[PDB]
Amino acid sequence: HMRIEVRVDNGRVRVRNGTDRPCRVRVTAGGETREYTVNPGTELEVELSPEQQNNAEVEVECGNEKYRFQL
Amino acid sequence: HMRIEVRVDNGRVRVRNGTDRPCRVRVTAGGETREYTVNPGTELEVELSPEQQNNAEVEVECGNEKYRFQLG
Ligand SMILES: [Mg+2]
Repeated sequence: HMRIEVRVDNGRVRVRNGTDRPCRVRVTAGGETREYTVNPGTELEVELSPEQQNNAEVEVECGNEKYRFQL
Repeated sequence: HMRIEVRVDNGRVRVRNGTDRPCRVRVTAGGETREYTVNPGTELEVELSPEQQNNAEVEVECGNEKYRFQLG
């Protein structure tokens, strides 16, 4: 069972929820952090600046569990 | 609580197991697939080829749950 998928390819950040509850997504790039919400069975798409596509961090919080992906 | 942490930096892949059970890690880059077992509370460190540091996939299997992280 694929629960969480995170893909970063040329600026585009693709965080995907495969759980039964919504998850919070925090994207840290360029020294700033933004929070997003992706519902169950839904895929989130965020774009990165050209000067931050290779120095980003994606943090997904589902329930009380945290998953972090740093580039 | 941090369950899984994946870091890719200039070819160095780091996977930390924050769970209570061992997890299976599959690293695919440039058509080559390597698999590892990471014990709870431990961090796995792998090195990538210079031609595949910007194109890699890290797949973590913790029991029945699968987690995929993709660069590129
Ligand atoms: Mg194995």
